Amino acid sequence: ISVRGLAGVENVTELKKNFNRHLHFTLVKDRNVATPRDYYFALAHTVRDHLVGRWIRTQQHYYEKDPKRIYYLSLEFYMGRTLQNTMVNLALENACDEATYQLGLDMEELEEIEEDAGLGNGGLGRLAACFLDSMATLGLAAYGYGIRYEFGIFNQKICGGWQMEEADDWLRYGNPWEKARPEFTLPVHFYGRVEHTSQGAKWVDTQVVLAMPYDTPVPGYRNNVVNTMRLWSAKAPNDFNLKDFNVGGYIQAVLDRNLAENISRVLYPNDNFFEGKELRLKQEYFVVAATLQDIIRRFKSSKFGCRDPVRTNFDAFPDKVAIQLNDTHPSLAIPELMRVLVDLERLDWDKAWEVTVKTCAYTNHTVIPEALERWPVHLLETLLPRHLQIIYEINQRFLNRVAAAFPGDVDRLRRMSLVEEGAVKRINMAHLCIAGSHAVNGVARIHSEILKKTIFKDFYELEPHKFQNKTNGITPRRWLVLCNPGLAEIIAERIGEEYISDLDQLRKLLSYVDDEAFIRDVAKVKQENKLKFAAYLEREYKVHINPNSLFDVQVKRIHEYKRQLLNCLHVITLYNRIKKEPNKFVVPRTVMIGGKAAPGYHMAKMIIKLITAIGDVVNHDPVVGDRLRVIFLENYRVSLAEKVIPAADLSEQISTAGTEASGTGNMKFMLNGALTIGTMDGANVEMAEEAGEENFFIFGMRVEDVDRLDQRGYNAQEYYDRIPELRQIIEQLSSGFFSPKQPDLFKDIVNMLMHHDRFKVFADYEEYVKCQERVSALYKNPREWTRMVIRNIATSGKFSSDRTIAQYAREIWGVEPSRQRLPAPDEKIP
Amino acid sequence: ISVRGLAGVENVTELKKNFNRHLHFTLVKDRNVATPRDYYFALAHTVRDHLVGRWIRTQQHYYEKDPKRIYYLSLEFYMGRTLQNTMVNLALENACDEATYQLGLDMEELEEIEEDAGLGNGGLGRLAACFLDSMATLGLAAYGYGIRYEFGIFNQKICGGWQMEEADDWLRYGNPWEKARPEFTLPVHFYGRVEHTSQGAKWVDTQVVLAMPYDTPVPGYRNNVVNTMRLWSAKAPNDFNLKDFNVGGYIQAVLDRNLAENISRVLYPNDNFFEGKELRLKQEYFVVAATLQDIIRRFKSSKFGCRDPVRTNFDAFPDKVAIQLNDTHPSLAIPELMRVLVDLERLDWDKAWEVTVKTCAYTNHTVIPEALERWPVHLLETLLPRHLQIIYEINQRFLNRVAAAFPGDVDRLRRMSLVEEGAVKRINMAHLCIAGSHAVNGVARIHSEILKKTIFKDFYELEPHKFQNKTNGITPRRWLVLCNPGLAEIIAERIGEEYISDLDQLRKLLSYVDDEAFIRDVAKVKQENKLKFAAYLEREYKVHINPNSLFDVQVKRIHEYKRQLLNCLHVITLYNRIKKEPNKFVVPRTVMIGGKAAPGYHMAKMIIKLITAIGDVVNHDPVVGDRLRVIFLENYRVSLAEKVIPAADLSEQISTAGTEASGTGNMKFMLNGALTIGTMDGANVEMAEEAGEENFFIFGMRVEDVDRLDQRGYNAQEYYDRIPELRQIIEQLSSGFFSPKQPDLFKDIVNMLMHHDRFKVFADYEEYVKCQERVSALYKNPREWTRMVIRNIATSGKFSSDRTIAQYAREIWGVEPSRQRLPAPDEKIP
Ligand SMILES: O=c1[nH]cnc2c1ncn2[C@@H]1O[C@H](COP(=O)(O)O)[C@@H](O)[C@H]1O
Ligand SMILES: O=c1[nH]cnc2c1ncn2[C@@H]1O[C@H](COP(=O)(O)O)[C@@H](O)[C@H]1O
Ligand SMILES: NN1C(=O)N[C@@]2(O[C@H](CO)[C@@H](O)[C@H](O)[C@H]2O)C1=O
Ligand SMILES: NN1C(=O)N[C@@]2(O[C@H](CO)[C@@H](O)[C@H](O)[C@H]2O)C1=O
Ligand SMILES: *Cc1c(COP(=O)(O)O)cnc(C)c1O
Ligand SMILES: *Cc1c(COP(=O)(O)O)cnc(C)c1O
Repeated sequence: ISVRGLAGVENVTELKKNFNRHLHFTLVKDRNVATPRDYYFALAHTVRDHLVGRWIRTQQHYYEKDPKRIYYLSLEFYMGRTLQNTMVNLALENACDEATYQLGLDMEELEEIEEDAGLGNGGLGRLAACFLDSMATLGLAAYGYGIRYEFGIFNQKICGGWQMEEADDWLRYGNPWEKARPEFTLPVHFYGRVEHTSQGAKWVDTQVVLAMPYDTPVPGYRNNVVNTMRLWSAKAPNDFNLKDFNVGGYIQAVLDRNLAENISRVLYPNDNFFEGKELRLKQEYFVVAATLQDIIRRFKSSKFGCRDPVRTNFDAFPDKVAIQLNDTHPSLAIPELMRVLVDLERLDWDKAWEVTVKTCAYTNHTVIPEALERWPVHLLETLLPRHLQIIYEINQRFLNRVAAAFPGDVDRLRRMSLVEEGAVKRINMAHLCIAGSHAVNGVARIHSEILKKTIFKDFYELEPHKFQNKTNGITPRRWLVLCNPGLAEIIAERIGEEYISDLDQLRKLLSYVDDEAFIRDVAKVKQENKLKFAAYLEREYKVHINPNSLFDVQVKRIHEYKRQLLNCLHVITLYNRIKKEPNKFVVPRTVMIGGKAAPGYHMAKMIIKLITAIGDVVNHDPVVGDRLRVIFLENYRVSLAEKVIPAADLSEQISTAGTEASGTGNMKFMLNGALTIGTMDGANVEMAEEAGEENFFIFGMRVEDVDRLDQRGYNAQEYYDRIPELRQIIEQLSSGFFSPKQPDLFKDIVNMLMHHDRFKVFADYEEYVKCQERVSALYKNPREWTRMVIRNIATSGKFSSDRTIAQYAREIWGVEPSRQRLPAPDEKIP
Repeated sequence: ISVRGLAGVENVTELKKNFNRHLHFTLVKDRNVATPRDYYFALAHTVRDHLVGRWIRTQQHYYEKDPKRIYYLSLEFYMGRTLQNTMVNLALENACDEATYQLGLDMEELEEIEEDAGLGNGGLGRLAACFLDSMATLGLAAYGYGIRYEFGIFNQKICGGWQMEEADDWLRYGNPWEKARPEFTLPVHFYGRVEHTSQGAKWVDTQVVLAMPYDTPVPGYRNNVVNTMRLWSAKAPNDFNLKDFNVGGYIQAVLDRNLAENISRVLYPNDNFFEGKELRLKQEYFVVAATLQDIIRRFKSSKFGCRDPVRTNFDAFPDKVAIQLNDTHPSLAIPELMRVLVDLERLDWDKAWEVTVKTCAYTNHTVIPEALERWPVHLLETLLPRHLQIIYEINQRFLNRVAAAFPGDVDRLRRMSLVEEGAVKRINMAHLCIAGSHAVNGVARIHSEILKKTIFKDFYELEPHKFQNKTNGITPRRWLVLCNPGLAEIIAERIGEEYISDLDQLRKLLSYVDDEAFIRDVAKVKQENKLKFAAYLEREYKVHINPNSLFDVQVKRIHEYKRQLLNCLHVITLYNRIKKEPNKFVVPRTVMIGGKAAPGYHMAKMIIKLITAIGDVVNHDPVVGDRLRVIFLENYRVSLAEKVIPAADLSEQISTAGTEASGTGNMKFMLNGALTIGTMDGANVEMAEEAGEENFFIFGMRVEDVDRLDQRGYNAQEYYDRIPELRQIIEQLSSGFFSPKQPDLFKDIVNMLMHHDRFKVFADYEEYVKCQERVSALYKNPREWTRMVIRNIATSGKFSSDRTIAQYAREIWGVEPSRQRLPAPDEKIP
């Protein structure tokens, strides 16, 4: 059937009876009233049974051996569905497929019923998920720590061409994967004041919110390791949230508990944008405070909570603990670790600071200013008074370091301060992370260099040793074996299965680049993938596409820096050229644009409307026929990505050079047989470098050119003046060609494009359509297109998150990865 | 060990491995980290497994045979713990005891970990629970329908002698008994307006709240019948509760969902008191609207949703459906049933009314005016506009009936109206229930007569056939076999086990009233019970009592009509007599008073303070010694009741004649070997009548005497003037003898007692202490006390809820009870 494992005789039988046990005993249903949703749950529970045994021994193991623990703190974990992924990592896919078949059910139909765990916005959240899978696969004692939002990223609905947001109640029917651990509930403080008494400061008169943990299993790939993702939920204490007496109302007091519990209710839908709301800051301290107590507790036990030197010496803390800050979101972990060590454990400042710097590491994910976290001091002052005091003291000491290193450099001092003066004083979270971490890293080679040369130049001059790079990657498991079994099988037919956990081995496919059967096969799976997606489209969304055309897709969050608008300009150009010479042949294309816009991002929502507006015109023009279709992919999410990416021919990664930190979608397309058209931005550079620029479609300004243009001054009118085709499009938008009933509908886009384009869309227009002509030319030659595809796939190995994690492990965390199978799952009950 | 069933070889082994399966697979724990709470859950899950098989076949059975269905609507279901009860009804107690013993665990210790399902206030809620158990035991196709509050009756804490209320988060660790059924979620409407168009009225522009059902199993006693209790939970729709666009905030919209979900958040803590809050009215319509849709759906399928006459003829509705209104709380079911039949199904008014009256029945539980539900019209007008219109039309037609029957009786017309004019117009819910039901019943013979003679006299003259009586009862399972296995065993040793489901057989114990061994045994179990309670007391609450003294207990909600104050007056009298003649012998007593006061009931909370104040003085007076102890039983609830009642010698049922509708605690004490001192009120009359007045300690005014006194006018000063002992107590309270630091602390009590005592406490004082002397005299003669006890126990059979339900079944619902074992639980998987 494929190498989705063995469909053993004893195990298919075993699976079937357990499926039935659960349908009866767990779901309390009988075959005569069971619906597909019930069947999905029976299976889910049956599969989950197979990893509890391993989950328990993995955790017990780490307790016995006591290795250095890795704590990945992130406010986002974009997990997606977990049924198939679990089957894949446990080699259970074919057995389950067989068994459910024998029970007369279609497994694929059941898999479609599982709701996505959308606890993320985009790249940042998905990176965390990929990392977790890799850390488990490489046998690291790692823990993912985050917030269990009851409402994840909103589900997007297109009404009249506009995006409509609606609550993502992903828990409505329950989550069979999580395990509530109310017994490990912890208290988290807010507000209050600071008392300075005799021997130390005291954080007093605080409001208490309880953090209840929920553990979800993270299985490694076929190695019997099952790590843990611990998500915190906010709960109100039953005392003060009722007991602070003297009139108000008993009923009202009980209803008001949903005020402390609102902390974990919803994820902020902002991608690469900072909103200084109090609720967000509360979420940030909440995850940090709860997690740290859990970390220290585990450390207090270790082998120190037995003997060792005997005296809670936190000197070995950094040798046993490593906490990674996914962006500045969990940045309060720094002053919080200090508060506990100094205020509660009573360590002197300097010893505490040494420990803190040695255990914390920070990862930066963007250079755009509006995404930078700068919290107003009056907010921290009210909500976390002691932390503010600690931050000021950290700043005081750090700046003294600077003064000593650069005597008399008074501007450098203000530039480097963690405290920003002006309208309202703010705390630069990024500056805090750099000062309190022993390593700072970018997510792509160019991004990392940009940090050193630009944004964090002064900090680099101060401590050059802190700055590193760790190019992002994706998991070959979910992003290849899971979503594209067809491609995985044909690769395995030639080079084996060891590449799934050693992606570099894909290089061996280079020697099949002239193999006639392989070229035919690679081309076949892609055709099968396109046919399946074209079908899904009519199934779930309804109104035809042509599977023979080139599948041109751009799927990622809607942003001005991602330039979906530049993609739009090209689409309209194709249309206009067709309308000019109707009877001239052109390579057919289905351009699919999908992504979500943050609710308050007006421009982004305007762009979504533009895309659907273009499709209204283009898709109903008889002269165009089936040569050009414009489709907006609704509710883009992880599960939808697993469907489009394997069916894509052209991947669009056209951000303005220097704005996309790394990107990861690009890597997903490369490993799945799509050719890439893009700019020398983020990881695109390393991808072209790995596959050879001849096998990549690069165009546009490089970072240097962008800067040259900024010195000069960017004037879009120039481009409008010298390119008639560009002029024609802008006047089409301006006159209502794309919006008849509301002719001035797109005035904001045009106005922006002509007067305040921060991402110089026009500057890359000419070179973009010129480059687009080149890919069309090559698509006309199936054999050569596929051969270039094989050059990309065969060379994408470097982009596996296993590589990324192994680097973090060795160069930052100080631990050694291991592909050693944990001693089976085997029963056991001590 | 006792007749807690057989501890079979095959089943103890089976139990043990399933206990282990769950500890591993369900709880995801290993013996080395498992806590008593984990062990409790493993067991709970193991026991729950045994009744799913029966639950499924019972429900399937009713679907096949299609009998008349009974729907018990109540806003309260005081269930208590459910582990032991389930073991008892499934004959699993000894097997579980053995198995857990073999696993090295104490079952009793684990049972103490289960949280009480406190979804009730007192008697009314507990009656519903007892009824459910009886309906399942008598093989009736009955369904309990209510609200799944996430916060039940508050947990009571005594701080400085005052009651402190704190949220009862009973779901904190989860509920292993319930089964969420998100797939049967239903929509419920609120607000909106009424459109009168061509062919009918339309309820339009409403706010939608979703009702998600949770089913809990209700096993009959050893008959394999497992009925269902369906509790509704409020959920916000994800559309409008987000989709009603045009600025407000996406985050805020999501946080505001906890506005529609507040409907099922907390139970109103009022016992016998009406609070006209909007949230309450919403809860009332919520449970009614959701339930009715469920009822009709089931009816539409029946055997009509196949064939029968073919044409949705609702003429057979009353033959297939019976809905019982537990008090007026679910009274909206009447106009709601009309709204659906008329507005949606399009039946003419008269046919709809005939159906409605024929399927609904109402049970009244109190005669005090302040407990009567009178909803302001402006509230119904805004929240349920169409229902108000229906109520007015029902009133219009009903009053025309009256006018026709009593021509010219203009005062009768206003008196009987469902609409009350005055300050603000109100709707008399009780009047609505009588008009729209074919049966109205009281809960005790005297209470029922009072309804006919007083409160509902006019309605009785109009339709005498509607009025009936159904004396309350309690379940011998939880209230005898479960809480008092020792007594149950010795009874079973002489007369067998058939009495558990046929309590009348207890009469056979009359012939052992002179049996020397039996008297010794009855006396022994009571001594063992007192020793165990005396121990629990020091265990969980701490500060000694004497097990040899007479256990004088009064446990019920704190009310002015229950007269805990009269009990107080007696206690103080005993104290004063001891202080007057210290070296004179008196029968030792431990008087235990326990109960909760509604949060806003100032007087009730003042009484709690008085009780603890008396104990402070009495319990620390050296001259008193161990002759007199005053203890306030904290957090009285079902589980606590199962502990005190079996250990009680004297039961206090001293409400003012004519105020306690029936009472059920009194019955609990009678069947557990306690002697009763009380007034001729509620069921006390039928109890004395059943056991013989010679075996009861009756005192005080009868209903007649109370009325005579009211004609005359009640003047408490008279009693104060003629009784020196009474005078001495009032002046002790007035001068601060019981409250040194705050001498005027109890001025409200004294003031009330002397000038506004609605329950004439002083009037029954003399006859009360005189009667108390008589019980002390009899306690001095152990042999005769026990013999009188045997006379009570042997004669309590009439007070089993099996009798009550059989009467409802035959005289109101029109169904026949059956003690037929359902065809085993046996596997099966169709
Ligand atoms: O005190 C202990 N005795 C034995 N095993 C322990 C103890 N503490 C932790 N463990 C084991 O280590 C696992 C790790 O628990 P953690 O504290 O959540 O990391 C637990 O599930 C147990 O298997
Ligand atoms: O359409 C049907 N076919 C077969 N069995 C049914 C059907 N509807 C209800 N049942 C059975 O009747 C039980 C009663 O379901 P209820 O509607 O919740 O009362 C179900 O759990 C099934 O066993
Ligand atoms: N939202 N979001 C960011 O703020 N930064 C991002 O992080 C990911 C993961 O490192 C990078 O690949 C993206 O280029 C970057 O934009 C991202 O996706
Ligand atoms: N709260 N509450 C009432 O409002 N009425 C009550 O109902 C129960 C059950 O019928 C009766 O036994 C009580 O006497 C009556 O007070 C009761 O306990
Ligand atoms: C991989 C992924 C992303 C990141 O895409 P980029 O193109 O790097 O912005 C965003 N959303 C989803 C659902 C993803 O799978
Ligand atoms: C039986 C019961 C009641 C009813 O007691 P009465 O004396 O009839 O008021 C109240 N509370 C609990 C916990 C009960 O078990």
